[PDB]
Amino acid sequence: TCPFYKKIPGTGFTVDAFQYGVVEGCTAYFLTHFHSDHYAGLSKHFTFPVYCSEITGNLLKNKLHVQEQYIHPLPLDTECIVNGVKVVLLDANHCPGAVMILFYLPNGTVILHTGDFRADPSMERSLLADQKVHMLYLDTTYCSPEYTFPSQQEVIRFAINTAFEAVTLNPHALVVCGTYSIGKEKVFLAIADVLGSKVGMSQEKYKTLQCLNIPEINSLITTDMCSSLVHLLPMMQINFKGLQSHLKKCGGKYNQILAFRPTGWTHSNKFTRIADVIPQTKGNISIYGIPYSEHSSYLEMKRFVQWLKPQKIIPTVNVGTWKSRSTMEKYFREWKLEAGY
Ligand code: NI
Repeated sequence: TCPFYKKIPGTGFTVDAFQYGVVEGCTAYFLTHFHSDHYAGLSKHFTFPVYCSEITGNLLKNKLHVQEQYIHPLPLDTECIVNGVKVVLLDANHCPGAVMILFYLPNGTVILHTGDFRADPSMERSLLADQKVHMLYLDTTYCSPEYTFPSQQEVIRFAINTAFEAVTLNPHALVVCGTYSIGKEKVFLAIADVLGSKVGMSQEKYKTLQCLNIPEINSLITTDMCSSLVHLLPMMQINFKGLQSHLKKCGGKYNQILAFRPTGWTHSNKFTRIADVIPQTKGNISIYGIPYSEHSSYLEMKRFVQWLKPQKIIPTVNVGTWKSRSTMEKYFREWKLEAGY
């Protein structure tokens, strides 16, 4: 049974609620981004409208095989009417094609649903600037002050350097990057670009990347592994036994892997900076964890919400326990009292 925080009052609209069957009264199904928790349930057998970004559109048609008619792509940053309701999609700064949705209700209420987002000062100069938001459906993934991590540009710096170093010391070394969804494409594209290479991947992952409207993408990626010195692998495969195995397959063409596991937060964020990172090392395979986040840190979230001064906040993440629910409300109260809304 679809939860109340996946429904939008005074509409027949739902958001990311594709796993319950037909939600009675729902005329329209919004999908914020192509990640399997959010899309869980979609198939070729959907015959209700789906509204989403062009990019999320391409992924629905091409990866899940939804029929072109039922995908309604909308441009971003454009006042659009949908069943006589003004909506806007805004870039969520999450993974490719991810959006936040502004709902302008008939009664005069304005609601922002963030989806998954990494809050940023650039969003304060968007269309949000123009008017008051009464309700905020918030990605609370990292709503706890422990949750700090560096900026994406910081991480991309570290990564580029590490890789370019090792490759220039040993030109028969291979870069590997772990991956299991869309998101975090800048890690492998920035490396591949510093190294004079295309990125090489399985057929499935090439098909996934070809839907994302990346500029010049045909010059950046290949399905010919042999020709590439940056490879992608299933994140499941980024370990010693798995990297050993894969190092066999390349057939005496490289003598050292240098891998990256872009993760989110882990407990080593609490005690070690990004400029002081190390890898594990079982012989010639050296795995780096790097905390490249596509979710708001505590402070980023805090800033966004205190600028937005929403009259009410509704969490979409970590809502499954009363302890997390309670904990999160305390933070919302502090922000409000600090800020004087
Ligand atoms: Ni996500």
